[PDB]
Amino acid sequence: DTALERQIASASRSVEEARRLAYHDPIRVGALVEQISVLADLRQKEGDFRKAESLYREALFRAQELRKQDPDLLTGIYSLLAHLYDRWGRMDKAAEFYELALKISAENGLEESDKVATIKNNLAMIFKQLRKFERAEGYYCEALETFQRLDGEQSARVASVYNNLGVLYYSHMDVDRAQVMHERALAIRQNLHEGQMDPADLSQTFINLGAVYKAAGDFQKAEACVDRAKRIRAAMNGYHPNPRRSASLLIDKS
Repeated sequence: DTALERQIASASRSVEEARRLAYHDPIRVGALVEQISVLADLRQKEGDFRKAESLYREALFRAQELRKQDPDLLTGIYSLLAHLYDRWGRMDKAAEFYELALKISAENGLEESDKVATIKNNLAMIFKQLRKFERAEGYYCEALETFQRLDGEQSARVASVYNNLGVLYYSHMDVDRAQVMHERALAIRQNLHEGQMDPADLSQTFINLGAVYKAAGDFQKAEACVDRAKRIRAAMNGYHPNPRRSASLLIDKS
């Protein structure tokens, strides 16, 4: 009867439908993956990680059986398993599966793809957790260049990698390079207002700039940043005046 059980029933039917569809027409594998991602998400939320893993393995087996091999699809499926392992807390396995994704792409054309740049970013982050800074930096830079060539310099994805490098440099106390990265991220993030970027990312950049400036001994610019982040986080509640001529009806909240 619970909300999560309802979401699961719906997601299961939708997966079962995509399974049957791929029984009648074995080529429709991409759509099965999409439906699986939603159900796998829900299984993760309830902590059934083995069920989530089974779903992605099933997606993978279908992709592997295609008569025309689709490396891009396999790359994506491996990255979904990698992310699953990451949320599960199996950090080595997450790195291993992102690396498998990258190897499939490197062997076919897909070096400079959307998926690949994403994978390299996510893999770099796992390497940060593995405390392998040089490997993390390498992959972040590659993700950065690829997103630069794919999207403009002026894009959410470029600013995200800048941010991630910033935190990497900051965590290894390379304060100078952290600063450059977070400022480049700030520059981009200001120029992008609509639903192509939520304002909470902009607040993170100020927050991160704050810690960087404070580490640099510029406590002034530090507080200015921490202030502007607070202004942003406050401004996403929205002000709704209640103009009136008498008191509102009170609810006893005890």
